[PDB]
Amino acid sequence: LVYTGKYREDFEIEVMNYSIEEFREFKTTDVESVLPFRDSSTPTWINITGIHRTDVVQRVGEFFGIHPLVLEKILNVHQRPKVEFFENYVFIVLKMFTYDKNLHELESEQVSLILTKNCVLMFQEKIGDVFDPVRERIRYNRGIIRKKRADYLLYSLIDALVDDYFVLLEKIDDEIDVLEEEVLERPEKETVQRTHQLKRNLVELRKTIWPLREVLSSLYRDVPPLIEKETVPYFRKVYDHTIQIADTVETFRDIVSGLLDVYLSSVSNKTNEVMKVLTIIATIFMPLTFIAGIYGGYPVVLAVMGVIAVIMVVYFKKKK
Amino acid sequence: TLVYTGKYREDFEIEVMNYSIEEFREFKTTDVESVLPFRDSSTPTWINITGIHRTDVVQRVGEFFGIHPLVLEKILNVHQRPKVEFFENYVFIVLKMFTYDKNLHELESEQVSLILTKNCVLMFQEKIGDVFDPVRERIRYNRGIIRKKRADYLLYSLIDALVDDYFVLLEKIDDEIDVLEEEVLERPEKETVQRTHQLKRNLVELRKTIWPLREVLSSLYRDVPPLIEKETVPYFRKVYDHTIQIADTVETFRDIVSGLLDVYLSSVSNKTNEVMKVLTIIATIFMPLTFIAGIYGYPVVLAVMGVIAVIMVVYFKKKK
Amino acid sequence: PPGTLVYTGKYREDFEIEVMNYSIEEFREFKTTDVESVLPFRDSSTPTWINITGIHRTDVVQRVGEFFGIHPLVLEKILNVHQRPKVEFFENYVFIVLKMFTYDKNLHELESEQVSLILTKNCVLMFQEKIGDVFDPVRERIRYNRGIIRKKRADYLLYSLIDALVDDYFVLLEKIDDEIDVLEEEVLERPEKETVQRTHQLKRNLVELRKTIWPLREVLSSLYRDVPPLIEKETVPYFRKVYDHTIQIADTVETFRDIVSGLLDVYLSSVSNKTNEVMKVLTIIATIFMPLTFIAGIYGYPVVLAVMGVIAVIMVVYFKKKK
Amino acid sequence: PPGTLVYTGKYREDFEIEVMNYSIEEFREFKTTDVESVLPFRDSSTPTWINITGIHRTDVVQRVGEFFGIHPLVLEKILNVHQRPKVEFFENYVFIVLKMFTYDKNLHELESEQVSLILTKNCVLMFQEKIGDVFDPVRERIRYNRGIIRKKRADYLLYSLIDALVDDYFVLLEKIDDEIDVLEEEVLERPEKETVQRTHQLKRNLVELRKTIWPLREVLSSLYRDVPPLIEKETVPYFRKVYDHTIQIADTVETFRDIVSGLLDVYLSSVSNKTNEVMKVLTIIATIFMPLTFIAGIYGYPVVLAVMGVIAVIMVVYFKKKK
Amino acid sequence: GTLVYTGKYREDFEIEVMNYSIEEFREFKTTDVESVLPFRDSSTPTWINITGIHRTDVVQRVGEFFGIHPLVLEKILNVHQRPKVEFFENYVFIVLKMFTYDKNLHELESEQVSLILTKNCVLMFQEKIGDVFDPVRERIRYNRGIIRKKRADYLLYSLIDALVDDYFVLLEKIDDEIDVLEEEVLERPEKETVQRTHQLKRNLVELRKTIWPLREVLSSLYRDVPPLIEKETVPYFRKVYDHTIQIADTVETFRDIVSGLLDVYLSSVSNKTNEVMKVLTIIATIFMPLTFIAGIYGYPVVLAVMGVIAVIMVVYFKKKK
Ligand SMILES: [Mg+2]
Ligand SMILES: [Mg+2]
Ligand SMILES: [Mg+2]
Ligand SMILES: [Mg+2]
Repeated sequence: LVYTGKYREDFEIEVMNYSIEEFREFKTTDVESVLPFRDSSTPTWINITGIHRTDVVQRVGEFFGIHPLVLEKILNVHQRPKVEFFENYVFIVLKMFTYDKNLHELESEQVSLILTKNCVLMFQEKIGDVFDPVRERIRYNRGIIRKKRADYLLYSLIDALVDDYFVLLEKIDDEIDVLEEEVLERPEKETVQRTHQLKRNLVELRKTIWPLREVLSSLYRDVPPLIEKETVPYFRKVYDHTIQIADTVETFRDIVSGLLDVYLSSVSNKTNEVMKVLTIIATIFMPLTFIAGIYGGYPVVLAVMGVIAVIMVVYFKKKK
Repeated sequence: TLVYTGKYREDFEIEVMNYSIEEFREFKTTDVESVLPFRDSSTPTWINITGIHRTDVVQRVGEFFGIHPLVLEKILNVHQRPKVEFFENYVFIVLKMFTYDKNLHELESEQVSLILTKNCVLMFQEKIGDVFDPVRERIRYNRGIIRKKRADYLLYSLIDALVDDYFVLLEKIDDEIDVLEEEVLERPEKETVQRTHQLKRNLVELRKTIWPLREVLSSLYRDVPPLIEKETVPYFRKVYDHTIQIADTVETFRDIVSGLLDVYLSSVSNKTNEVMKVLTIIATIFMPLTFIAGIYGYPVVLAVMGVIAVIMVVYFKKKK
Repeated sequence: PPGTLVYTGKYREDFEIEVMNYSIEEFREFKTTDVESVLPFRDSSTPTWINITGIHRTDVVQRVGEFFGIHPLVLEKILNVHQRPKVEFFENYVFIVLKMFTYDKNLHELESEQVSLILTKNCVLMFQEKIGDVFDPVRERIRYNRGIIRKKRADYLLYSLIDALVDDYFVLLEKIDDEIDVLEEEVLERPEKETVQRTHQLKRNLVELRKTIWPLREVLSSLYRDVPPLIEKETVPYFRKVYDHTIQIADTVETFRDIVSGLLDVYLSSVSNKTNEVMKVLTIIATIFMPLTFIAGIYGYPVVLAVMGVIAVIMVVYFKKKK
Repeated sequence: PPGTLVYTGKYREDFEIEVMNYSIEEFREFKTTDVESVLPFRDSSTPTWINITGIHRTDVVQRVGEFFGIHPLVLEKILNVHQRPKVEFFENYVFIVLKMFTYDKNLHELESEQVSLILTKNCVLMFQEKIGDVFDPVRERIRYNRGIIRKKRADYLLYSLIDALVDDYFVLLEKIDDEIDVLEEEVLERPEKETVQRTHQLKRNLVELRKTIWPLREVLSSLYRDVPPLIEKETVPYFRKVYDHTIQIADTVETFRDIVSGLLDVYLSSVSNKTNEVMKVLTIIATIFMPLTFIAGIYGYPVVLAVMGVIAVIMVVYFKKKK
Repeated sequence: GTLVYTGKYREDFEIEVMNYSIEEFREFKTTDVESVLPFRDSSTPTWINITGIHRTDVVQRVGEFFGIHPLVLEKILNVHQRPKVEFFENYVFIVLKMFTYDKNLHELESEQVSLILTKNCVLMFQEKIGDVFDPVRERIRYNRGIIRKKRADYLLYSLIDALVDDYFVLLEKIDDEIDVLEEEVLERPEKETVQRTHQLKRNLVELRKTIWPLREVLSSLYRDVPPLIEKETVPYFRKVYDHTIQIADTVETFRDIVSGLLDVYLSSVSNKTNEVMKVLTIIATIFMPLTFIAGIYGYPVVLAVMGVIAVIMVVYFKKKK
């Protein structure tokens, strides 16, 4: 077991056992204190932050009886989102994105989940995630999350993550609006660089979102220990979302793909205006400077010089 | 919790049309409770709720017609692919309804949900304004066969009305394309590029919706639960075929439009090339001439100056 | 009302009906404008080709419809002319919709007419918008008892007509191939204002064609790979002949689409490098006669004229490195 | 009538027939122009390769057709030369259509000829448009009892011929790969009118080529994965060899299509660049010798020549920032 | 039937056997084909690595002796060919490519490697000395991993994994070029940059050409399995199958990104050329009327007029430039 990622900063474990009447929650750095929740009779959400600790992963792995190859996949962070179904657990891999604005580049963290009897095991690389609103609802017995079991937990978390993609997409939609100005209105050096960067990002994004969709398709259209004619519709809700997201990313890809073509046309057009001026200037003040300079007959030349400046300017009434 | 994600909050109205073979009533209210009883009408009723920002009214009709909460969420979320969902006791359909503002070249959508149910079609709009007047006419003036037939045929009639509207929309877009495909090779200018891009943008949003629309009606054509069988289905096929036609026509536009900047860029490159030729004839005569006129810090020079102005112009007989 | 029959097209000129009943021994032909005179052929025991030109006459369509027992929705489809080619199979008739094209050369634009067919027992009902079609060679063969058309029945008729129509697409494609050859010159050997307009017009046209030709192929695929009252052991191979044609046609339209898609890029390249030649002359001219006019102007003698001549020659034999 | 046999091609040139009957122990070879002299080989007990050059002779085709009992529609397909490569399987014969290409180098244009084959008991009927083909190496191997071609029967003959044809495509592809290397030089070195013309012609050719090669692959897929009178776990692997080849060929043609699709974009960028260098010179020249010629012309001494020299140097060390 | 080497590599010839088992290992290099042939019937895994297939004779000999269909021999000696897997009664036949990216002369060369899995042997045929399998040699040499405990199919796996792992390192090299170039294309606008861009696309084509079939190969070995000991070695083959998918994805990602570059470059350049035009046109548009009125004259009121309509220009190139 080797951690291929780059996050070694953090380590923490954060359990949230809850039931309809009363809820528990704590943090530890002692793996052994969580393990017993494997056999809790009520939902528990064991959130392991810091998988660089390959040892902790191996321990939880063994104790929850999780195939080694699945453990390898958890610690490998260069990897398509995916679902794997086993007899006694579902294994899910997702990415969690961050758009750094201002420096126009997009960073990802991998999150694995395992659904299992009465637990959701979750493995992060690093402190920071998108699941706080789920924490709130459990904390403040809101929605119905407390009434329902562990599969609905899994749903709630995935929904939280997918909902985050919408926020991410809004940030990207904004860049596109900005750039769609620049490209035809703020014509500029950073604009091309930025246009390309944006396409690059939309590729990496599309790279992840199509698999995400595939994941939730499987959870919607298969379903083993996630209670059937029961929570599936909620999983469909999210499946539908990913579809919407996928569509939206394609929409952006198209739009963005055009921009340079716009820019190129905007620039060819400006260059053409520039040529007209240079050519009017040159096409009046070169014969004029020429006849002024054969002398090397006064208001008769100034009259001739003024008159064939006027037969030009009212000939650049036909064009310009 | 039910939250309206849209942007339309000024209107609210409800408009019922109960009808049967013999008699025909209709009214408007803003009191939800006055329509609810039509749930159990033995004859077709078309309950049209305009103004879903009123999440309360939706929740009420939802509960009373026994409609899963998740379907209510979907009704109030307006950023969403057209789609069909089949349930034991109702069909749930989501469609978009478009508007092309010509001359300022931008395209707005409104979401319309439908629910088919025993003897009712529940319909939810965002705002006053729709495309269903011709259906109102036929019920009003007992025209066609709409009165003789039941509620599924109502559903058909409404969807058909909506789809038929897309054809009108497409005609409007076809017009812009004719206009632009002039401008792009006629007038060399900044707004023509802006417009071209705007058009592509629009055709994307349009295509975004039209493929799912097609998927919707495919489902209604090829599935059918309480849509009375070897009965109404062919009418739903009519519309399913329409969407296919529409889908085709949108692709046709996408292609054609995708070329335009390339046309424009070519149109502009060769205007700019004409401009260069003038500047270069002017320069290539009046620069050696102004040069020899200037080595002087008489009619043999004016003769030499006139003769190699003529060896140029009859050398720009080979080119220009 | 979407049950009332309404003609969405734009052709209201003509109306005519033209029957060709034929059999192995004898052949019976006429024109009428009285629908009722054709209806009895519904039950003819020999092939009959009833050709109704002028569907703006929604009434005649409705009559023939009722009498041959044809679902109203199929009637609606007949009168709607903005529509993919398609085949619909019913218990007692096949319904087919095709387009029929015309390329106006020299004004580089191409127009379509919709023709519907219905195969049925011993009849082919056919509905056109307007006088003018592509079926004359079928008329000849029936007229002059040629080929085998007379020996065979009504499905073979249907085949014969569709084959006639598809064969017309090849002619159309030759016309278009010609435009392409012309443009492919202009675009790199007459670089000019009408050439871009024309290039675009051609792409447009190839789109509309491609729009229709893929469906056409879908149609004949269905007739080839399904077959109800198309006699089995019999006519199918002939339908496959045409199915294969449509494939060839489809392929040919793609080939044109590709080729044509490049042309502006060629033109744009052709133009970029003309504009580059123009710059070189302007820049040689400027780059000799500006220092020279400058030195000539410092002054407000044959050592200067010698210096002016010599660094005109170090330029021209430096535009031996480039130009 | 589309039962009448008509030759749609453009080769009326030639007519010849060339039989090669062979067996383990001896071989025959002769030419005739009398169809009737070959027909008996239908019932030869040893492989015979009957090669009919000149299908404009629709009569000869009809005769061999009837005598070998070959469905008329198959005969129509033989005489139609505008057509996807394809296989058709019948009870007593396999029918195959292929194209045969020629790259004229140096005038950079590509001609095709259609070859049909029919495998049948102990015969391979072959139909060409015109004298000239790619099958000589098969002739040699039969002639000089080489390989195993003499030991094996008629399906292996079919294989040998198709393999000869496919192997020709590789040679053709090498010729095209060469053009690509040449052009990908010109395109970024030789700023010129013929390079664009050539680039386009190359794309055109790769389209026509791709047009044919995907179907070719489909053909040999069918022969590999179906197999009626092709003796079974016997000849099939040889047909797989060729099937695999066509896959390689298909890939290679896509590879070329891509690469070539970029070239104008390269050229356009190469040219935009050159034109930009030209502008820089014209603009440094103009941006020095225009203020200088201007102040030299105010007049209408070494303090001016010093000022004229110094702001020629604040320019040139300002075109240190750009240039 | 006749065996002809279509390739370009005639430099080398060598044979290199590695017989190994759980306890003992043997290893030698030979120029005499006949010294390896007996290992056909070794009871323990043997990795017979024949470098230099231009020696069509040696191939024919090993072919006959291991009983290998002639058409498979033809395929071995033909080096212009998709990766592929062929299954036979008593051997699996695999063809792969093996790449090298020469940096700084931005060109990458391929070599074909065919493999044959067979009872207790992996026959391997290279064109030329040089390969990517050294780490497999180490693990056998220094009884590392599990490779000694396991049989010949796991050997096959180990070699293919070594090759596929090499594609990742190749991709990293290519990812670097992309970063460099996406620099040049919008910073250092220039003649070599276009050449390089094109060469990169070319390379990504050739790579994509190979990587999709590679994926297909390992899909086949993952999904059906004859003498690959089944619920045994298969997951390891799945590991590699998954890799090829990851690689395929990464090549697509590069193809997209790179496909834009000339368009970037072309836009970068059009712009620069437009800036150049602006200076030429400001220069020309002040110093041509000025030089003109200075030249009507074949004093400080003129120099004042000449200075003032130089300033109404420059503060008119304050709307624009
Ligand atoms: Mg003077
Ligand atoms: Mg309607
Ligand atoms: Mg382009
Ligand atoms: Mg990187």
